[PDB]
Amino acid sequence: GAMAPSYRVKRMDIAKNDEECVVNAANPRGLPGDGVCKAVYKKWPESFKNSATPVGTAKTVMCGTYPVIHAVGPNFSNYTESEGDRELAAAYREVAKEVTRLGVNSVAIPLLSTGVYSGGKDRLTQSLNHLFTAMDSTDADVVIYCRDKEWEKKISEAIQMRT
Ligand SMILES: [Cl-]
Ligand SMILES: [Cl-]
Ligand SMILES: [Cl-]
Repeated sequence: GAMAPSYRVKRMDIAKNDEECVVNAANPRGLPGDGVCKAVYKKWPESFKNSATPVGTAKTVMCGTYPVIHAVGPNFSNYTESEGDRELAAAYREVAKEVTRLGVNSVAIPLLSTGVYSGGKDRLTQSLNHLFTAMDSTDADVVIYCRDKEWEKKISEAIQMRT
């Protein structure tokens, strides 16, 4: 475990993370995809061997000894708000199980279902609150990765609000 488990946020490419493992914002088919998923495919292509997994699940594949946790959030274009919210919560619960199983002291994580799976909505708060619900009982240092300067400010504020 980390000595004083923390949340932090950085605005940069998660493929350049300084943590002991990464969470990919994966598609269910283990395809290279776009956005975070394509950055992850470029950096750790070996981790896409048998990475396909259903919505609401996470599947870990090792790139060398570096764990890539493929977490499949719902595409809100296809899911109802209600069913999508349930699957987005479930994906983060499976990430916390994997992070625990791996014994890592730190994890790099993106906000699931906030990009091309958002169904054109702002889901910062929805996705971040499900991340916290899952990860709060883990003792890994969590580093959240984002690309937008105003998202960076809002995530940092939400972390600081809990102290
Ligand atoms: Cl960058
Ligand atoms: Cl997304
Ligand atoms: Cl972002």
